[PDB]
Amino acid sequence: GTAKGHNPTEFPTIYDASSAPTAANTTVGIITIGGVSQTLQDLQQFTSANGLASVNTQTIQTGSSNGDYSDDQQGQGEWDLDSQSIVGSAGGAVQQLLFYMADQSASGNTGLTQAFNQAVSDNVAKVINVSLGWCEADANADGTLQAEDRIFATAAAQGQTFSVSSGDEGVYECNNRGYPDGSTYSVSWPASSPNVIAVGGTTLYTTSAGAYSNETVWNEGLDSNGKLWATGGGYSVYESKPSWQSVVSGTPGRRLLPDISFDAAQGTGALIYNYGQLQQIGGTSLASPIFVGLWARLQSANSNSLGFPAASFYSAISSTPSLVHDVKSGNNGYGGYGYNAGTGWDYPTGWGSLDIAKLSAYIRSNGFGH
Ligand SMILES: [Ca+2]
Ligand SMILES: [Cl-]
Repeated sequence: GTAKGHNPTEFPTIYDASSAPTAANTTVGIITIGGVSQTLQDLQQFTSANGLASVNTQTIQTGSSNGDYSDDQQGQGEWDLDSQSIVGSAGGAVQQLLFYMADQSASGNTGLTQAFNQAVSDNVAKVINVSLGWCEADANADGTLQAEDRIFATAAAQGQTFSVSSGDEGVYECNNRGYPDGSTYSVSWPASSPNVIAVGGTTLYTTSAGAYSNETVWNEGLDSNGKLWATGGGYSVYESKPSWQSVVSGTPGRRLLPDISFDAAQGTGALIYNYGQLQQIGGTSLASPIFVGLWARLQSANSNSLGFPAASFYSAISSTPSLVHDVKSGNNGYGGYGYNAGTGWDYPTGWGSLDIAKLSAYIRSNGFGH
């Protein structure tokens, strides 16, 4: 196995989804901050270059009609990562891609809150990507956490799956977003919500023939500014443990995250068109859209009838280890600190990555979600 970048259209063979239906019958949302005008040009470049049918898109202003929905330039690369990775992982088709755009001039943190709220109120997208996060203690301090958890709770109850990147700062989410802080560990919001699927990050190795080879923890160390780049994982200090996580014994009475993980290392990342230029990009901002595309295709295969799947993942994977690639090697800290991967569920990677063929067979036999 070796480390290299990957076209998004490769993610179905990597994660054993290529024999499954595509997401042609499922609508997918993406939460953005601001507009997506360049992103939509980049998406056209992507589908056209890959010879795929064009994607039906819609953009939704989720705040004031007088709000600021201008493009955030750096943001376009994130919405590019999300949209191209979703469509590739989905098998090259989604029913529609909805961009739920946060108002950049909204008061306090309410821009993003209103974007989550519109996706849930509309209840048109079955699966929604959130490649955004921040220190959960900061979200809690001004009441954002409480307000947004109510929204995600409504989403889960009505059968929508929010997928949220676990973070890119390893265990050091609340230390100025990623500077090593020794033994002080923290987690990201909204990944820490029990009402979303939290998606962590791996280093993906493939064979020369493109077969899955192995995954380790995503941890690419410090950048030139001294910031750690690694998969978020740990437990919430606020959120109680949901019933289904009781199967992970020896953990606190808190929401443990991530649930599952996919490719995140930049060194093994996705090739993404950004302002017209192909770039190799990682993060748990990649891992979450991979999951969203795979999950959307499982929804299509099941007439969009799968409910919020967290409890089903925990019962199925704990009893059926063949459903996942169990990550065993690496850590999500620095300097000897952080959590270590190991057998079964771990704090850097949760259960690991899904084998979609085996998961699809399991669902055909047993159903999924609640
Ligand atoms: Ca593991
Ligand atoms: Cl429960």
